Amino acid sequence: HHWGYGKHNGPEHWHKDFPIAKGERQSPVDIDTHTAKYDPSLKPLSVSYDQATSLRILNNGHAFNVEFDDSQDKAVLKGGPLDGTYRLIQFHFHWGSLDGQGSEHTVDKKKYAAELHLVHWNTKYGDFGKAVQQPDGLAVLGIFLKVGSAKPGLQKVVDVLDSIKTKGKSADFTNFDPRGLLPESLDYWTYPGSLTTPPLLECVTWIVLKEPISVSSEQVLKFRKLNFNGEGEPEELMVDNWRPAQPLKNRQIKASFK
Ligand SMILES: NS(=O)(=O)c1ccc2c(c1)S(=O)(=O)NC2=O
Ligand SMILES: [Zn+2]
Repeated sequence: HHWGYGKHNGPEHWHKDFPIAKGERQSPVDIDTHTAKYDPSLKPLSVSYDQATSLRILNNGHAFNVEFDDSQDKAVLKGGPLDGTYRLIQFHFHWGSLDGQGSEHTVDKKKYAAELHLVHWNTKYGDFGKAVQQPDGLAVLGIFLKVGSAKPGLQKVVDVLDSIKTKGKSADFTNFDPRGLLPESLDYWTYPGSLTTPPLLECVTWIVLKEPISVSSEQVLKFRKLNFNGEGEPEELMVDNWRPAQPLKNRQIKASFK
């Protein structure tokens, strides 16, 4: 009886195995744009993905991850609310069964069709494993996806999904450039939070971009063909793999723009 997104193992059940689910800095959260405040202390955000080297794509039964080689300082995120350098290790998405839902964070309660998470770990901790034991160990760059024109840069990901349909399947995925998934503007909201799936660790500095990228109905439809189940098992379409907004509690969301 593993955690998941269904009626009997979904988000409302996670707290039993992971009590931190009811913690003080859980994610995602609704971003109230009127309550968010411009923060002058935020430094310019730097997203340097020029030397990023992707390696493989994997269906882990919850979503699909595009993993990168993070043994050298290559694809890094810095600036903004961050102290130091954070290294890109993987990116994945959360999406819905319909275009009207799918994102984890919401903006004034608005849900987007999907949300892209580019996960980075703080290099001061030596490796990802040590980073997830720290309160400032991770930084996740979140980008909303809305349905409209296709995103050319996402098609290569869309086309390889047929090869990793079920849980446990992976495929070589080299030379993918994540710069093709970024919107024009880097304006963002930031707050301290957690991983949005078990183990729900509170080690994340969230940086959520205000400008969403547009993807086509056809591209998101292909996300919905993936399976939560493993090969040979009853088919459970991989849809609505998102966690709803959690209590903001004692936190303030800061904006990088006026
Ligand atoms: N959805 S997310 O908060 O980016 C996230 C959720 C789970 C995990 C991550 C990110 S991780 O740091 O790559 N390892 C995980 O288990
Ligand atoms: Zn995620």
